Amino acid sequence: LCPLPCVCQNLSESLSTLCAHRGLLFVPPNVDRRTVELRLADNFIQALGPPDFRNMTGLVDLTLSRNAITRIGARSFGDLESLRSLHLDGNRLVELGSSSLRGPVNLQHLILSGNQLGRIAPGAFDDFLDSLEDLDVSYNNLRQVPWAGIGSMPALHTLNLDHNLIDALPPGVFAQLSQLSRLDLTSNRLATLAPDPLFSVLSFSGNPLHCNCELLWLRRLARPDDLETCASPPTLAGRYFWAVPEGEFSC
Amino acid sequence: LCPLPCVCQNLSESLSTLCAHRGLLFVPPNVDRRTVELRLADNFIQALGPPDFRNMTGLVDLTLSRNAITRIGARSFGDLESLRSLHLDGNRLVELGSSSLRGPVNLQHLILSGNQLGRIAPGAFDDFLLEDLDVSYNNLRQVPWAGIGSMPALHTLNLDHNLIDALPPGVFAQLSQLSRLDLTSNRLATLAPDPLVLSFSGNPLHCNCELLWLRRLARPDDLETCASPPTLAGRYFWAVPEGEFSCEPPLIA
Ligand SMILES: *[C@@H]1O[C@H](CO)[C@@H](O)[C@H](O)[C@H]1NC(C)=O
Repeated sequence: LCPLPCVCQNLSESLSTLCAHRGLLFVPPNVDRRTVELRLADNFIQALGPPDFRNMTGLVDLTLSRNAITRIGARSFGDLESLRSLHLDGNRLVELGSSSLRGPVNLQHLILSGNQLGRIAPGAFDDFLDSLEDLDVSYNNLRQVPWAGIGSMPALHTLNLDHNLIDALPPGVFAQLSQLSRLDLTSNRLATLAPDPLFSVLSFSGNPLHCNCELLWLRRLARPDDLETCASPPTLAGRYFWAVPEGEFSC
Repeated sequence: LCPLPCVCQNLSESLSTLCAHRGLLFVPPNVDRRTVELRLADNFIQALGPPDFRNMTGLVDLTLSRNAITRIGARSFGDLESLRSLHLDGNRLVELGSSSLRGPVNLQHLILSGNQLGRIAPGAFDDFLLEDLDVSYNNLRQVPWAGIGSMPALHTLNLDHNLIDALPPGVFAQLSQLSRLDLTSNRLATLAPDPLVLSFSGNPLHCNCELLWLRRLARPDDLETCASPPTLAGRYFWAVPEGEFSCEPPLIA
């Protein structure tokens, strides 16, 4: 029912197995399959596979933050049909495959920040497309985000793409995102941007902005100074984006 | 001389140029060369080169924490002779070269944690052979032991949260002042008893006769776990009785 290092709190017909900061080397196999909240954060589990979370139908909240997971097997979360939140932050993941995130069909929160993700498959989020309300891919090495998947989530209200290496933002990626309230693009490799609407919150500070005529539409907006800086042309290098007059954006 | 976004505090002939959280894309070139404390943390500077810190003789404290440094040029800190502390944590450094950490001759503290360091040159630290060396939270499989073993003043070595699988027999031999050694969350399966505070939790310990010496020590339970043999897998290292650490001769040359 409860693994030796773990503590189980039985709420009104609801199981919560807490194994946080207990020095685990791998997910314990003696966890009850009736558990709803599985907390495995601050451990040292390096590998996830199919038998770790097999037959767990009613698992709602699974947190695996600040671990040492370098590899996630094909269909590790395959039986997690009720999974509404999945935390995989502060890990060593480099590539996310199509089979890795298969399973949580009603997933609403996906935290994948603080890893070393360089490539994510285009069909990785295909099983949790409609449901996904929050997508966090902060602090990774991402050059290209899977825009086809991220653009097919009608319920997404938060997308954290900050602290990555994204050099291009296409024009069809912002289309069809009605509930999008937050889009963080801080600390990336973006030099140019294309006129995008729905300006209610977009952050783009710490980007190598090319302050010329192509970036004059953005300079005309009523937005706060988030300390955005010009990296090129050399005359504008070092100067704040919101402090340089509109007449100095020449070609 | 003070750069437009930076604030300079002159406290009794002590220049403190603070540029933290200013959204800088690169180290400003209008910084006074007489500065002693240069704070450039929480900035978005991605590249360091030799003209960024040239002619700064009296620079003692240089902090570049939580930035986006992916590359450090050859002899970037070349003229920082007085540099006693260098913070380069929370960055994107993957490989440290021999010429990269050249310059600070009297360096006493070196923080290189939170990066993605996979390889470090053997002669990178050859200029300051240091009191504190931090290489935590990186992807290090092998650290420069020949360099780390040639620092007679080293009192702290943080190797935790890396991928170190082996610890050589004669490295800490020349380390007399070593008081702290963090080895938490690594790939270490076996340890050798070579003394003269050590943490080793979160390692894939092979709990047999080879680690029985460690089990006999009067140490607190830092939640160390056995990964092998299969009978001891999952159980705590400090909870398994000493009689259960059995083995067969290793038969090696
Ligand atoms: C200001 O700093 C300079 C050295 O850069 C020093 O000569 C001067 O005395 C300092 N001013 C005060 C009031 O301490």
